[PDB]
Amino acid sequence: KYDVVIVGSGPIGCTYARELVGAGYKVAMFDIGEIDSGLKIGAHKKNTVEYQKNIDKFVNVIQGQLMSVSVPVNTLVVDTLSPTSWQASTFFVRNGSNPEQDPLRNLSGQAVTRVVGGMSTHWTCATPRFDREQRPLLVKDDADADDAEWDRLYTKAESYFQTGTDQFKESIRHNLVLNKLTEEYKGQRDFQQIPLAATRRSPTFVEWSSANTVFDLQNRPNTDAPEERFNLFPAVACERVVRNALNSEIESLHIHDLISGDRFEIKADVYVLTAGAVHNTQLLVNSGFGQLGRPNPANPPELLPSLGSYITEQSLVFCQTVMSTELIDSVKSDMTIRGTPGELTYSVTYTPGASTNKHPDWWNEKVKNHMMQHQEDPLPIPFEDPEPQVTTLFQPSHPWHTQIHRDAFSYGAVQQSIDSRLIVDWRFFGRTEPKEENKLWFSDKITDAYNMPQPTFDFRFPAGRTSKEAEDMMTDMCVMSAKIGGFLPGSLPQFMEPGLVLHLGGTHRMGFDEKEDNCCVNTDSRVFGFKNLFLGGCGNIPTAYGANPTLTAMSLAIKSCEYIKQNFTPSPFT
Amino acid sequence: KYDVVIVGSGPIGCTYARELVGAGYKVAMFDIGEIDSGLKIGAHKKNTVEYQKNIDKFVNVIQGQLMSVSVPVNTLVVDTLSPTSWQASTFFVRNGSNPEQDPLRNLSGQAVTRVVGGMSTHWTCATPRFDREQRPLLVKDDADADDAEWDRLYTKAESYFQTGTDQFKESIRHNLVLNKLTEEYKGQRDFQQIPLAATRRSPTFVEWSSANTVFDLQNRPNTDAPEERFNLFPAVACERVVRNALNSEIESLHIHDLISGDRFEIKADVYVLTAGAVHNTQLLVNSGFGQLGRPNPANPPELLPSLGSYITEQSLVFCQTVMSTELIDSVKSDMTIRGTPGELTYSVTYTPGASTNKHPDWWNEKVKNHMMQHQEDPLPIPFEDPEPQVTTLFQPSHPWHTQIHRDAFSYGAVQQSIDSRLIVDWRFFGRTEPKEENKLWFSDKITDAYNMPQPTFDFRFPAGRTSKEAEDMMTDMCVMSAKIGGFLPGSLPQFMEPGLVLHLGGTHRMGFDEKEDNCCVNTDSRVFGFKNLFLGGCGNIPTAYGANPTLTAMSLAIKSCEYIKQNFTPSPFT
Amino acid sequence: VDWRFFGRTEPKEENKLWFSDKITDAYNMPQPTFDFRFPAGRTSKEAEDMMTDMCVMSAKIGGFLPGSLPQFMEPGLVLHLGGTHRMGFDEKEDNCCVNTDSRV
Amino acid sequence: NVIQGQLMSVSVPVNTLVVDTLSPTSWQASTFFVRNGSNPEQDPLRNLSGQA
Ligand SMILES: Cc1cc2nc3c(=O)[nH]c(=O)nc-3n(C[C@H](O)[C@H](O)[C@H](O)COP(=O)(O)OP(=O)(O)OC[C@H]3O[C@@H](n4cnc5c(N)ncnc54)[C@H](O)[C@@H]3O)c2cc1C
Ligand SMILES: Cc1cc2nc3c(=O)[nH]c(=O)nc-3n(C[C@H](O)[C@H](O)[C@H](O)COP(=O)(O)OP(=O)(O)OC[C@H]3O[C@@H](n4cnc5c(N)ncnc54)[C@H](O)[C@@H]3O)c2cc1C
Repeated sequence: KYDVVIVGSGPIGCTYARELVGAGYKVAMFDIGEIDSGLKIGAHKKNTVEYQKNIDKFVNVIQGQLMSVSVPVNTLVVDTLSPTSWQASTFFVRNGSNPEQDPLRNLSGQAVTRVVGGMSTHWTCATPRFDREQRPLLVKDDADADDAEWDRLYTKAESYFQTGTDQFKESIRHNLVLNKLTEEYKGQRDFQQIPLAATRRSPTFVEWSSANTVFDLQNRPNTDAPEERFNLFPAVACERVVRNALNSEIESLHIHDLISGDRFEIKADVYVLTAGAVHNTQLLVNSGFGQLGRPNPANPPELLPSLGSYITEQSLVFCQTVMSTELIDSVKSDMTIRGTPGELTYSVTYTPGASTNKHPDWWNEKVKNHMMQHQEDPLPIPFEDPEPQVTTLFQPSHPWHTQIHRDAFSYGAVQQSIDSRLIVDWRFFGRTEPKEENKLWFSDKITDAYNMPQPTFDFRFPAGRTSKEAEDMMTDMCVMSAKIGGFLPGSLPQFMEPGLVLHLGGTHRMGFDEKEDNCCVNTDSRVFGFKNLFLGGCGNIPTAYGANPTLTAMSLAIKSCEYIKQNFTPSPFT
Repeated sequence: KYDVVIVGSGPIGCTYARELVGAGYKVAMFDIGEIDSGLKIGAHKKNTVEYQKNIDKFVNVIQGQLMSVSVPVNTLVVDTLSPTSWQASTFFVRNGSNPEQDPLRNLSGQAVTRVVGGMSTHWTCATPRFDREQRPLLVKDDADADDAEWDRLYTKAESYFQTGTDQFKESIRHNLVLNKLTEEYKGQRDFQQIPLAATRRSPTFVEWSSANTVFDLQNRPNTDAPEERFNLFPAVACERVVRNALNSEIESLHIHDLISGDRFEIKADVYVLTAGAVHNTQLLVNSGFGQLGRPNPANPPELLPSLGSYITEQSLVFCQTVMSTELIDSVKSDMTIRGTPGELTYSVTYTPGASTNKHPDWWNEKVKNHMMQHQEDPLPIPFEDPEPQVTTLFQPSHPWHTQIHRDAFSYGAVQQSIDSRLIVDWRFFGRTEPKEENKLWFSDKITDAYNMPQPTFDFRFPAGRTSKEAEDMMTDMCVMSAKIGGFLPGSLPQFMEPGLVLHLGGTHRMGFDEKEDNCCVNTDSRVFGFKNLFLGGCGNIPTAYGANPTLTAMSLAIKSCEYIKQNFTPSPFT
Repeated sequence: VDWRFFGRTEPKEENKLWFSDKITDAYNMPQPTFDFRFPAGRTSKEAEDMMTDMCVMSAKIGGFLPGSLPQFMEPGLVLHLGGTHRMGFDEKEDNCCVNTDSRV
Repeated sequence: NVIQGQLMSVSVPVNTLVVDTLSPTSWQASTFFVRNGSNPEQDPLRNLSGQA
C-alpha cells in the first residue's frame, strides 16, 4: 500500500516522482525494464568517456534499445533456398510480426525503449518551448494568463532538465554555421543554439541530462533524504488498472513480476501512468477504457471514446552536408601562412585584437594551434572541436522545427571516407494535424512479447496543410542546407520512415471538455470521470507541433502534480 | 599503497581479484572503462528480460562496444560531392585512422571493449577445454603430470565461470540437430553441448556468466566480507609501469584519471596486467619492454625481444542454414493429426511411451501443445524453444573447433523473411601456427584515442598447415551443414574479416625459457627478469588453438595466483 | 519523372586529357588519363545553384522517389566532354587546335 | 542494360578496395597492383570516372 504509484521511470514519471516524493508522499514506481546505465540509476548512456570519444558507436546502442511497435507481416520473396530447406507456402506470421497491420498505413519507424530511465537513457536532449501556435491551451479566453502559466511551467521544467543554451558557445563549427545562417537570413529568420538539457563538464565532455537528472531514482529514506519515501521496482510489467463499479475511481494496479513470475495487485491513493504514448494507451485499453480490437464506429466505447484517436506524428526530413570550401577557407581567414607544412619554417600566425580580423582571438588561437601542431592535416578545424548545435525555431512563415547539428540517432552514422569535421546533419520536423481517423488501436487476438494486446497503427499524413507544409519543409531544407555545403553522398535529402522520429502525440489527448475537445484527460492530466487516475507524457499533447515534445510533456506533468498536492494528503511517515 | 594492483576488470583480472582478495591481500583494480551494466558490476548485459525476449537486438549492443584496433587510412573514392563542398586532394588521415597500417596485412576485425567487465559483458560464454595438441605445456617431460595440472586448473576455472553442459538439454532444436549429427557421424565424430558459462533460471531465462560471476567487484570491506580489502577505480587509464635501474622490479604504475584529468603514480608490491591481448602489450611497450615503432630486426630490443611477435588469430568460417523439410517433418513424426487446422475437428495426439516413437515424451508433449495452441502456425517447433548449442570438439582428424548454435555476435542477425526457428548458425574456428613475422607493434608517432601508442598489425595466416586446414575447415562446414539444411541466402559460407573472431593470442606469450621458447612470461605468468610483474589473458597462450581461449587464460591466471600467494604476503589489515 | 540539370564548365588550361607513354588500352593505343576538377568560382557556384534549382522546381510536380534522391552524378557520366581539340581563330591567342573550318 | 553494355570506361584508377576475406589458400595480393585494365597514371581524385 502506497500513497502514489507511478508506472514508468522515464523523464515524465521522474517528474511526478520528484514533485511528489519531495512533498512527502509515499511513492512506488514500477518499470518493465531494468537498471542498465551504471550506478547513477536511469542516467544517460552517452555519459561515458568512451562514448564521447567514439560517438558514432552510440548509434549502435540506440538501435539496440528501440524495439519496433508494429511490424507488418513480411512478404519478401526468398526463392533461393535450397530445395531441401523447409520453404513456406504462405506469408504466415513469423518473428513477432503483427497480422492486423496494414503495411501502407503504418508508423513503421515507431519503437519503444524498455529500460529504467526510458528513452531519456539515449535521447538527444533538445528541449525547446512551443510557441502559441503549437501549444495546447491551459487557460481559455485569456492569452496573457495562458502565456504566464506556460512560462511558469516551462521555467520549472527547464530547471529539472538543466536546459541551457551556452554549452556550445566555444565550438568553431557551431559558430561557423550559426554566423553564416544568421547573415544569410538577416531580417527574415533568427538562429540560436538548440536549447539542450545538458551540463558541460570540460572542453571535451558534456554531461547529458536524463531521467536521473530529474530524480535520482535512489530508494528512500536514505542518508541524503531521511524523511522521503520512494521505492523503484524494475522488471515489473504493469498490466492493468482496475476500475470500480461506478467508473469513478481506480481500485488497484495489476502487476506481473517478471523475475519471479508472480502476479499481484498494488493499492494506492493515486495512480499515475507514464509508460510512454504507446504503452499508456495499451494499459488503459487492457483496463476497459476505449475499445479493444479493430475500431468499429457502429459500437463506440463506453469510456474515453477518443482514446487512441487523433494521433499525431511529425514528418521528418533529413540530410547531411559537406562543408563548403568557402566556409572552410573562412575559418582561417585571419591567418597568414608561410612556408610549406612539415618544413622548418612553416608558420601560421594572426594579429590578436586586429580590428580587421573576422574572428575573435579565442577562435584564432585554436585554429593557429591546430594548424601548427597537426601540419599533416589539411583542415583548419581542431580535432576535438565540439559539434554544431544550431536551430531556427518554428514560426508561421516556416512552420517546422529545425536542427542543424551533429548527434547520435538510430540512423545517420558518419562514415569514414569524409572527414567528420566537415559533416553537418539537417533534421526538419513538421507538425501534423490531429485527425480522428488517425488511430493507435490494440488487437483483441494478437499479443506482444509481454502477452499484452498488440499495438496496431492506422495512420497517414493528412492531406491539406500537413502535406503541403511537409513538402515545403523539404524544399526549405534543400535551400538552406546549400548555404553551408552540398549534400553528402549516401545522406541525400529524404523523408524518414514514418515514426522513426519518435515524437508521437495525442494518443490520450488533453482538453477542457471530454466531448467538445475530443479528449481523454483534462488540464490537470486527470482522466475524465476518475478521481485518482492521471496520465503523463507526449500522449497528452493534443495540438499539431513540430518542436521536440518532452519539455512540454514535463510542463504538463508539473501542473498535474500541483493538482495532486491540492487533492490528496500524504500518509504519516512511520 | 596496495599489496596488489590489477589493470583491467575483465574476467581474467577478476580471477586475480577473486584469488587474492579471498586470501586477504589489499587489492586495487583500475579500469579505463566505466560501470555501465546494472547494479551487478561487470555482469552480462544480455541478462535482462528485454534482451532475452529480443535477442537480435543484442547484436547492436555488441557493435556499440567493439572499438576497432587499427583502421587503415580510407581510400574510397567519393567523386559525387558538390563542386562547392570541400574536397580532399589526398587520402589524408581522417576519423581516427592509422597511417602505419598496411590494409593488406591487418586484423581489420580486431576490436576492444572498454567497460567494467570487459568483453565478458557481452560474450557468448563458450568455455571448452583445450586438448593436448592445442595446449601449452605446464610440466616438461611428464605428460601425466601435465594432464593432472591442467585438469586441476580447468576444474577450478569451470567453477569460477559456472560452466555446465546441461542448460539446453530440453531444447527441441538442440536435440534435433544433435541427434542428426550424431547419427550421421556415428563412429567418426562425437557431438555434445557446447560447455557454457551459464546458469538456467527458468525455461526461458538464462543467467549468462561474466566477470561479475567470477568476482562481484564490490568495494570491500563490506557486510558480506568484513575482513577483505578491494577497491575498483573505473575511468582510469593505466599508462605504464616503471622499471627499476637493473630491470629486476617494477617500482610503480602511472595512471591517468579520466574524470579529473590528473595523473598519479600508484605503488604496490605486485603489479598484474589484465588489459587484454592488445592493451597489455601496449602498456608494456609504453613502459620500455620490447620496442616502440616499426620493427627493425637490425636493432633488437634489450628487454622481452619476443613481445608482440608470434601473434596468433584464428581463421573463422561462418554460415547460417534453414532447417531441412525432412528434419521439420521429423519433429512431428510421432503425431497423429486428424482434421484441418483451425476447425473444431482438428486433433493432434501421440501415444506416450510407444516403441515406435522417434522422440521422447517431453518432446512430443511440447509439440502437441504447440500444434493445438497455435493452429495458424505451420511449424511444429514451440515458440519459446531454447536455442541449439551443439559442438564436435577439435580432434587430430578435424583440427578446428565447431559451434552449431544460435547466439548474438556483432554480425549474423536474423532478419524477417525466414522464421527464426528454422535458422542455425555454423561457426568453425581454425588454429594458427605462431610465426615470428606475425606482429603487433606500436607507433612511435601515431597515438590512439587515449594518447597511447597506436597499435598496428603485420599479419597474414601462415602458409602451410594453417592455410590448408583453414580451407579444409570451410569444406567441412559446407559438408556438415548440408546434413541439417541448405544455406540461408544472405549468410552463405564465408571467411570472416580477420580478427573479428576476437581470439587473439601470443602477444606476450608464455614458455619455460625466454630465449629457447621465444617468450615473455614463464608458467607462473611472471615477466622474465622481474620479481613482481605478471600478465594475465589470451596473450599468454603460445600454441596454435582453435577452441575459445578464455577458460584456458583463466586457468593460467589461477596458476599465477598460486605463485603470488607463495611469494608475497598481505599487509596487516589496518 | 526524371530531372536532369546540366551545368556549364569554364575552360581552364589545367584541366587536361593526356595519354600515357607506357600504359596502353585494350587496342594497344596510349592510355587516356584525366586531370580534372570543376573550376572553383562560377562553375562551382552555378553547379550548386543548379542543384538547388532542381530541388525547388521538382517539388512543384511531386516529391523525390526514394532511391533516386537529388545527387550529383559521377563526373563524366553525362558524356558531354568538349574542348579536347578546341576551335578558335588563332592558334596562339585563342589557345586552340583547329580553325573555324575545323582545319588543324 | 543495352547502354551499359556499350559504354567502356575511359580511365579506371587502380583499385584499392580491401578484400580481406579470401580463403587463406587463395592467392592474395601484397600490393594494389595493376589489374583488369586499370590505369596506374590516374589520380582517382582528379578523374572523369564516368567518362566512357
Ligand atoms: C534517438 C532518440 C532521440 C531523441 N531526442 C529527443 C530530443 O532531443 N528531445 C525530445 O524532446 N525528445 C527526444 N526523444 C524522445 C524522448 O526520449 C521521449 O519523448 C521521452 O523520453 C518520453 O518520456 P516518457 O517518460 O513519457 O516515456 P519513456 O522515456 O518512453 O519512458 C516510458 C517508460 O515506461 C516503461 N513502461 C512501458 N510500458 C510499461 C509497462 N506496461 N509497465 C511498466 N513500465 C512500462 C518503459 O520501460 C519506459 O522506461 C528522443 C528519443 C530517442 C530514442
Ligand atoms: C561477441 C563476442 C563473443 C565472444 N564469445 C566468447 C566465447 O564464447 N568464449 C570465449 O572464450 N571468448 C569469447 N569472447 C572473448 C572473451 O570475451 C575474451 O577472451 C575475454 O573477455 C578476455 O578477458 P580479459 O579479462 O583478458 O580481457 P577483456 O575482457 O578484454 O578485459 C580487459 C579490460 O581491461 C581494460 N583496459 C584496457 N586497457 C586498459 C588500460 N590501459 N588501463 C586500464 N584498463 C584497461 C578494459 O576496459 C577491459 O575491461 C567473446 C567476445 C565477444 C566480443
